Amino acid sequence: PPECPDTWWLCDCFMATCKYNNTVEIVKVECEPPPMPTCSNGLQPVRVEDPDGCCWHWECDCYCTGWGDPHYVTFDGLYYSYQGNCTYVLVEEISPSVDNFGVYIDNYHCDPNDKVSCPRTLIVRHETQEVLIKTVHMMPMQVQVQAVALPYKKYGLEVYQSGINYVVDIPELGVLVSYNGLSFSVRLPYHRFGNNTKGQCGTCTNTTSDDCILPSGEIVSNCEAAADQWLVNDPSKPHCPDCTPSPLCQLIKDSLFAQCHALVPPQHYYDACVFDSCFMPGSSLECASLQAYAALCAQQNICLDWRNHTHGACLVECPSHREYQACGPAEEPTCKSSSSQQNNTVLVEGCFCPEGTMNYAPGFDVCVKTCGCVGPDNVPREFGEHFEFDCKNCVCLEGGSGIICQPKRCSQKPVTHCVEDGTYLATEVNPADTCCNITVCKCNTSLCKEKPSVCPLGFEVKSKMVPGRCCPFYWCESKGVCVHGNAEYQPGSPVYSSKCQDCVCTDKVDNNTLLNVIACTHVPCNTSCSPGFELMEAPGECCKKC
Amino acid sequence: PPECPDTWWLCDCFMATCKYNNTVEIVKVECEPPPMPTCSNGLQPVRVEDPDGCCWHWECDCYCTGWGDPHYVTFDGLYYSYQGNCTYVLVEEISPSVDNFGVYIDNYHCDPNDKVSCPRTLIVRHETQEVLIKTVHMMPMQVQVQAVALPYKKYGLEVYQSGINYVVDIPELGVLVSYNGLSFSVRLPYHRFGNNTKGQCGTCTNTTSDDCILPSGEIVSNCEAAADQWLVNDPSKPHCPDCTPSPLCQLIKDSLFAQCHALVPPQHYYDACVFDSCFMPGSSLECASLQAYAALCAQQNICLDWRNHTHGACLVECPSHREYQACGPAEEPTCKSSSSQQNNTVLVEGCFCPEGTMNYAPGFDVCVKTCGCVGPDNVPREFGEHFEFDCKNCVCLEGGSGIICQPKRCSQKPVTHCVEDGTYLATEVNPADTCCNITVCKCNTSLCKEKPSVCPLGFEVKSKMVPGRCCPFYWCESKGVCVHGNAEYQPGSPVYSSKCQDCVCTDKVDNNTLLNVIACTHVPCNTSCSPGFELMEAPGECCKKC
Ligand SMILES: *[C@@H]1O[C@H](CO[C@@H]2O[C@@H](C)[C@@H](O)[C@@H](O)[C@@H]2O)[C@@H](O[C@@H]2O[C@H](CO)[C@@H](O[C@@H]3O[C@H](CO[C@H]4O[C@H](CO)[C@@H](O)[C@H](O)[C@@H]4O[C@@H]4O[C@H](CO)[C@@H](O[C@@H]5O[C@H](CO)[C@H](O)[C@H](O)[C@H]5O)[C@H](O)[C@H]4NC(C)=O)[C@@H](O)[C@H](O[C@H]4O[C@H](CO)[C@@H](O)[C@H](O)[C@@H]4O[C@@H]4O[C@H](CO)[C@@H](O[C@@H]5O[C@H](CO)[C@H](O)[C@H](O)[C@H]5O)[C@H](O)[C@H]4NC(C)=O)[C@@H]3O)[C@H](O)[C@H]2NC(C)=O)[C@H](O)[C@H]1NC(C)=O
Ligand SMILES: *[C@@H]1O[C@H](CO[C@@H]2O[C@@H](C)[C@@H](O)[C@@H](O)[C@@H]2O)[C@@H](O[C@@H]2O[C@H](CO)[C@@H](O[C@@H]3O[C@H](CO[C@H]4O[C@H](CO)[C@@H](O)[C@H](O)[C@@H]4O[C@@H]4O[C@H](CO)[C@@H](O[C@@H]5O[C@H](CO)[C@H](O)[C@H](O)[C@H]5O)[C@H](O)[C@H]4NC(C)=O)[C@@H](O)[C@H](O[C@H]4O[C@H](CO)[C@@H](O)[C@H](O)[C@@H]4O[C@@H]4O[C@H](CO)[C@@H](O[C@@H]5O[C@H](CO)[C@H](O)[C@H](O)[C@H]5O)[C@H](O)[C@H]4NC(C)=O)[C@@H]3O)[C@H](O)[C@H]2NC(C)=O)[C@H](O)[C@H]1NC(C)=O
Ligand SMILES: *[C@@H]1O[C@H](CO[C@@H]2O[C@@H](C)[C@@H](O)[C@@H](O)[C@@H]2O)[C@@H](O[C@@H]2O[C@H](CO)[C@@H](O[C@@H]3O[C@H](CO[C@H]4O[C@H](CO)[C@@H](O)[C@H](O)[C@@H]4O[C@@H]4O[C@H](CO)[C@@H](O[C@@H]5O[C@H](CO)[C@H](O)[C@H](O)[C@H]5O)[C@H](O)[C@H]4NC(C)=O)[C@@H](O)[C@H](O[C@H]4O[C@H](CO)[C@@H](O)[C@H](O)[C@@H]4O[C@@H]4O[C@H](CO)[C@@H](O[C@@H]5O[C@H](CO)[C@H](O)[C@H](O)[C@H]5O)[C@H](O)[C@H]4NC(C)=O)[C@@H]3O)[C@H](O)[C@H]2NC(C)=O)[C@H](O)[C@H]1NC(C)=O
Ligand SMILES: *[C@@H]1O[C@H](CO)[C@@H](O[C@@H]2O[C@H](CO)[C@@H](O[C@@H]3O[C@H](CO[C@H]4O[C@H](CO)[C@@H](O)[C@H](O)[C@@H]4O[C@@H]4O[C@H](CO)[C@@H](O[C@@H]5O[C@H](CO)[C@H](O)[C@H](O)[C@H]5O)[C@H](O)[C@H]4NC(C)=O)[C@@H](O)[C@H](O[C@H]4O[C@H](CO)[C@@H](O)[C@H](O)[C@@H]4O[C@@H]4O[C@H](CO)[C@@H](O[C@@H]5O[C@H](CO)[C@H](O)[C@H](O)[C@H]5O)[C@H](O)[C@H]4NC(C)=O)[C@@H]3O)[C@H](O)[C@H]2NC(C)=O)[C@H](O)[C@H]1NC(C)=O
Ligand SMILES: *[C@@H]1O[C@H](CO[C@@H]2O[C@@H](C)[C@@H](O)[C@@H](O)[C@@H]2O)[C@@H](O[C@@H]2O[C@H](CO)[C@@H](O[C@@H]3O[C@H](CO)[C@@H](O)[C@H](O)[C@@H]3O)[C@H](O)[C@H]2NC(C)=O)[C@H](O)[C@H]1NC(C)=O
Ligand SMILES: *[C@@H]1O[C@H](CO[C@@H]2O[C@@H](C)[C@@H](O)[C@@H](O)[C@@H]2O)[C@@H](O[C@@H]2O[C@H](CO)[C@@H](O[C@@H]3O[C@H](CO)[C@@H](O)[C@H](O)[C@@H]3O)[C@H](O)[C@H]2NC(C)=O)[C@H](O)[C@H]1NC(C)=O
Ligand SMILES: *[C@@H]1O[C@H](CO)[C@@H](O)[C@H](O)[C@H]1NC(C)=O
Ligand SMILES: *[C@@H]1O[C@H](CO)[C@@H](O)[C@H](O)[C@H]1NC(C)=O
Ligand SMILES: [Ca+2]
Ligand SMILES: [Ca+2]
Repeated sequence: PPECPDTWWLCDCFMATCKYNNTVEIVKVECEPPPMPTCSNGLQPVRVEDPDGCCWHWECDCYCTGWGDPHYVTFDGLYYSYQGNCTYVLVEEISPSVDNFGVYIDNYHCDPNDKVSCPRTLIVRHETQEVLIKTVHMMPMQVQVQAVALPYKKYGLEVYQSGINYVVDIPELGVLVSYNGLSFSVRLPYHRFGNNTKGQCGTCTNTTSDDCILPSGEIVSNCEAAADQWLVNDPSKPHCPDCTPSPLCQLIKDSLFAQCHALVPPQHYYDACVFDSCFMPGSSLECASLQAYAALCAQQNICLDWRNHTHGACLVECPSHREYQACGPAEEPTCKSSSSQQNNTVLVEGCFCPEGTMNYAPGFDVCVKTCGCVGPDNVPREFGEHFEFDCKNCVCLEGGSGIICQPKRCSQKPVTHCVEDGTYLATEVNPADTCCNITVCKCNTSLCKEKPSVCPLGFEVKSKMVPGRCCPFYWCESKGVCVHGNAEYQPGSPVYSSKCQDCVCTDKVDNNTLLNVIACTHVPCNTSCSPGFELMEAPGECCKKC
Repeated sequence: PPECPDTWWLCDCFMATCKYNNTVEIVKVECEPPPMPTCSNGLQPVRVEDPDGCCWHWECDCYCTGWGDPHYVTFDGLYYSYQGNCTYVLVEEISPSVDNFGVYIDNYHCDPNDKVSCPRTLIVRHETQEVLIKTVHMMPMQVQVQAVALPYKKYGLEVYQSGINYVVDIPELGVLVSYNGLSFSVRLPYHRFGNNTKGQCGTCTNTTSDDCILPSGEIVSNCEAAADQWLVNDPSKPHCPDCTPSPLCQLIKDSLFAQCHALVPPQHYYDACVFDSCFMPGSSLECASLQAYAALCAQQNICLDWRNHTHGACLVECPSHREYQACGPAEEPTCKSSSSQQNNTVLVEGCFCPEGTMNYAPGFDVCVKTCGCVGPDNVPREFGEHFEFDCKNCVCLEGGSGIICQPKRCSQKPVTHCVEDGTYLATEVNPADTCCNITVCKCNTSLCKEKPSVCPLGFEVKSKMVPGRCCPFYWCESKGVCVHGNAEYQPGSPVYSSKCQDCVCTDKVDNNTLLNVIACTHVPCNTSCSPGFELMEAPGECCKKC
């Protein structure tokens, strides 16, 4: 046919006006618009491709930032300071395109006035799920509808970490939210969200004039007052109502940030630093705006180290196994699956594993040189290594599931007999293996079956005492004295057996004699008298010289 | 330009002729060849697209199968039976396109005849890696260069399970190797491997005639004789040199397999079944060909349940928490990675978790209903559940890394020994606590001065003895039979304090006679002696009868 049998945008923008099916006037279409001048934000615009492959126009992203306690900068580079306590809406939608979508910021319900214990909580609602990021004295935690871990992904919503920031993103909508504990940033694409947002972050129109509107939809010159009207009522608390310039603030104007003076306007941050320093001196509150300026510069592909120059008073506090770096990868290379990924170009600050080692896997913190397995207890393991974890036999081997554990089945030789009286069979904690639980011939002294063996007065000590046996043996109660003197043999027993017996054995010490000194010196001898005749051996006679 | 400003193949499978730059002579080309009637395999050819998107030809995949001990069928539907005991090569490349690519079957080296646990062993060598798949009585094991786990993936080589088969594949080349313990299968694409393969599986030439070739490279008629010369050399074992047709084989021609009689040639398997039955009756060796026939039918998207009609003698044996299904998904759904639907749409046989439950994750075996966490000890866990795994406080919460564990931080008995002499601090692990040695007082009888109170006499027992303290309390060695007596108050000491006395001591107790049984008896008296008298009670005058 003279007109083409679809005269068409046939391919690769090869457009056409067909004279006939065979002979047509084909056309080719291409173009290139110059880089847009600016976006009332100083940030360089990006390239957005047409639906048609023919061309790409320049459009710049929507960026809202909030730092310090009161400091806000909207999507179009308008800056203002607002103070409040009740939770406030950050960004919402004018015409609902996504169900229950919104970003909110509770600034003081957690900590009113001074936010020293907890500065803010960030609420992100997307359809079914809501995420509340809150901070405490040492490290923030997040609650999803219940607490969760950091590397979270569910229903197109992802939460993770990057440098010193907690990032909540929706890839389908391209929404990025970064929380720091001292500031927050919201990043939105232009085409998806163009002139359809409202809240304290203003309207992403590329115009600074319409950057604040009331919920009704009016325009007010006093942009600070419009922020106070963006209050979200909730069940709890329904009764919502001379300066010497510190040199630190001078760091913005120094030559260190001279590279940042291009591609990023420094007027707002310097004024915020000066105001914070004059609010009260010597509180280390003026090195919070510097962090935001450095973060924005890094986002602008300009990485700088500045904290060195701050003479301390605010640094990073992360554990020993990590070292602080001003320029580092946004996504650290975990050993588990670094694989291949688009290396982005913006190096962010933070603290990472040392140069020699590297992180193990997402959700872990142990840095290792050559990674094998990591169990629930953070201890590095090598491939083909045998270690008794818990009460089991476990092995780290290459493949899936890592650790493989099997039961212990420890056994001991069962002995029931207990020979000594003290020995009594008792199963008890196996000392070597708390799990083996081996039984043992326990020892009770009370169960001593044999009894003390009484001995004669003569013996001294059975020596059985403290034998060290399960049953304590007993020493002999008797002792060495001339016991076997006479009759019932005891220590003196010098009964007068002789007609003139002396034998006064007084336990006189002698070999065997001590035990038995028969010191008998009878004197049965008879001595004459002047008239007592026949006195030789007469009854009861003793020597008598008379 | 009148000459086309590159008359050329226009993009999008179009073409052009050019006598004008815009007014050109446009063309477009395409086709639909009839499906190749057959491919000498009985298998339907697959659609292979050209480089450019213009046309799709019908080339049939290369499939090599071998079941039982001696049976083999080449890539082109040629069948032969070969018996051998040393390792043989299945497929290798005539022109080396991939470094160190090969498949080897080790037959009989591990089990010579009457396989005790390993019928054979597969060796798949690809570049730097080699994989050895071996079997034992109940589960196969794989060694990768040392042992590895089941879900293995490294350097473009992947090893996993599917139904009852172990699958080794290289996604870059499309090579598939399936092992079962009773058979094996090799699947190769045509374009990558055409007229470049050699070995026992033959030439994937699409002609049965050229399938068998000597290692030198000749053509011979008998495939079996050539197969014997495909032997590879290793340091190990370097010295390599009445039939009643059972109804089980008759199941092949039954109406159950009627769908398989088309689209799949059933002659070879039936002949193999008959020959195996004739080899020895009643040994359950004739239900291995049925398995391969059913597997090939299932590969053709035709699932059949047949083991129910075998009247036993060969079924599956997998643990109780899994039930056998003749038609199920090749890749079972696991909660960790539900991701997208499995469009495999071929229902391989095997055994899976029951319909109520679902498998937890790859590399795991526990079937669960609502998945939470699974630690090294295979126990299901719920979200927000607190347990005492190892000696730690651990929690299962949804997110990254699953289980979060922290130290027990066990408290201790604050005691200083104890005041009992003998006590020494033990700081021991109270059975009530676990992993918690706490200070405890350890009375030591060896470490006591029990101050034995030496009693002079008559004290039958001090009675300190054993009262419940570890100190060895003291009994008193003394006893009172004759505490009194001139002889140092010795017991049984009857001596005349006065020569005229008896003081009889029988050592008796009585009432205080235990202290003084001797008491005394007065012998003295004087009576009438010779006239003239004057005896005057002559001193020493004890009772006389003068
Ligand atoms: C950081 O920080 C720091 C501090 O400061 C602070 O901060 C800042 C930021 C600001 O703010 C301020 O203001 C504050 O205060 C700073 O500092 C600086 O540094 C630098 C560097 O370093 C320097 O310069 C240099 O240095 C060197 C050494 O270093 C050292 O020292 C220093 C001082 O001086 C310091 O600072 C540092 O830190 C260091 O320290 C050290 O450390 C070590 C360790 O590591 C140690 O060691 C130790 O000890 C012992 C000994 O050694 C043992 O044995 C061992 O070893 C260990 O243990 C040491 O001791 C320490 N030291 C000290 C003293 O401290 C030096 O040496 C030099 O000297 C030089 O000069 C001369 C003349 O010319 C010559 O003769 C010589 O030879 C030399 O040379 C040189 O070299 C160097 C090095 O390289 C250089 O430096 C550098 O370089 C580079 C290259 O590339 C670049 O250029 C840069 O820029 C630079 O700087 C130089 O330059 C050269 N020179 C020539 C021309 O030659 C010197 O001294 C400075 O001085 C400083 N200052 C201060 C103030 O201090 C920083 O800067 C920061 N950073 C950042 C990042 O920012
Ligand atoms: C040997 O070894 C051992 C150790 O070892 C262990 O154990 C064993 C069994 C096994 O198991 C193994 O294995 C292991 O390892 C030992 O044990 C120990 O001991 C200790 C010492 O002894 C103790 O502590 C303490 O003790 C005391 C005494 O003792 C006793 O007991 C025990 C237990 O507990 C035993 O064991 C022993 O043997 C003894 O026994 C007894 O004894 C008693 C005394 O003699 C007797 O009694 C008698 O009789 C009658 C009654 O019956 C009468 O009446 C009187 O009483 C007496 O005469 C008994 O009979 C027996 N039994 C048997 C069975 O034998 C104790 O006493 C103590 O306790 C107490 O105190 C406390 C304080 O605090 C309290 O609380 C409590 O309650 C009590 O009190 C009273 O007491 C009494 C007496 O005893 C009673 O009665 C009786 O008891 C018994 C016990 O057994 C039984 O029950 C009977 O039935 C009943 O009747 C009451 O009841 C009570 N109550 C009240 C009223 O209060 C403490 O106990 C420990 O404990 C132990 N442990 C164990 C576990 O056992 C052993 O000893 C050895 N042995 C030998 C011989 O050596
Ligand atoms: C209580 O307390 C007590 C005290 O008290 C006392 O005593 C008593 C009995 C009573 O009498 C009371 O009265 C008095 O007071 C105590 O005990 C003690 O202990 C301590 C500690 O242990 C000791 O120390 C030691 O020493 C030594 C010397 O000496 C010794 O020896 C001798 C002979 O020679 C003898 O005689 C003595 O006795 C002694 O012995 C001893 O003993 C103990 C007790 O028993 C013992 O302990 C214990 O034991 C048990 C059983 O029974 C078990 O065995 C346990 O385990 C243990 O612990 C000891 O052992 C023993 N020893 C001996 C020798 O015998 C020295 O020598 C020593 O040193 C050593 O040892 C140590 C540990 O112990 C160590 O550490 C060191 O190093 C050393 O080493 C040694 O070396 C030696 C030489 O060579 C040896 O020997 C020999 O060896 C061989 C091989 O080579 C073989 O075995 C043979 O058999 C052997 O003999 C050894 O063995 C080694 N050892 C080791 C392990 O190493 C120490 O220093 C003391 O002495 C004691 N004392 C007594 C007398 O006894 C307790 O203990 C307490 N507790 C409770 C019971 O409660
Ligand atoms: C792998 O193994 C498979 C199983 O063996 C095999 O599948 C089929 O195998 C059959 C048996 O081998 C095979 O049958 C053919 O038989 C021919 C001899 O008899 C035929 O020719 C005489 C006249 O010479 C004729 O009287 C008689 O009736 C037969 O007619 C033939 O019928 C064929 C089947 O319909 C037909 O092939 C079909 O062509 C279709 C075209 O749209 C379509 O592609 C179908 O898919 C295809 O099957 C064939 O064209 C026709 N011939 C004529 C002239 O009537 C053999 O000659 C023939 O071998 C040739 O074909 C196979 C592929 O089929 C080639 O591999 C092989 O190299 C031969 O190449 C052929 O060469 C002849 C001579 O030059 C060509 O004849 C010309 O045809 C022109 C029109 O197309 C024109 O008339 C010219 O004047 C003729 O000279 C012929 O076209 C060439 N074919 C091709 C495609 O190369 C074959 O053995 C059957 O064809 C096989 N079908 C397929 C594709 O599966 C499979 O082929 C094997 N594959 C490979 C890679 O080897
Ligand atoms: C990203 O991609 C690579 C670097 O790889 C990146 O960082 C790794 C640590 C991993 O995280 C990766 O997942 C991640 O993508 C770089 O692109 C270019 O790579 C080649 C090496 O393949 C560099 O060498 C160049 O090319 C050849 C050598 O292959 C030679 O001509 C020269 O050696 C030449 O230098 C190349 O330099 C590098 N690109 C640059 C900087 O020119 C790069 O870091 C980055 N590229 C992107 C994202 O475009
Ligand atoms: C034997 O002794 C017991 C007391 O127990 C003993 O006391 C010393 C002799 C010790 O050396 C040990 O041998 C032993 O511990 C007498 O039992 C009782 O004694 C008391 C005190 O004398 C009597 O009380 C008296 O009773 C009299 C009247 O009988 C009164 O006149 C006194 O004023 C006083 O109340 C008590 O009655 C008595 N009871 C008994 C059991 O008789 C025991 O009498 C005595 N027997 C002998 C052999 O004399
Ligand atoms: C294509 O165009 C030529 C020139 O007009 C004409 O002669 C021919 O018939 C056309 N063919 C078709 C299919 O329109
Ligand atoms: C170029 O295109 C025009 C319009 O179709 C045609 O008239 C002319 O002949 C073409 N050839 C030349 C001169 O490039
Ligand atoms: Ca605006
Ligand atoms: Ca062939």
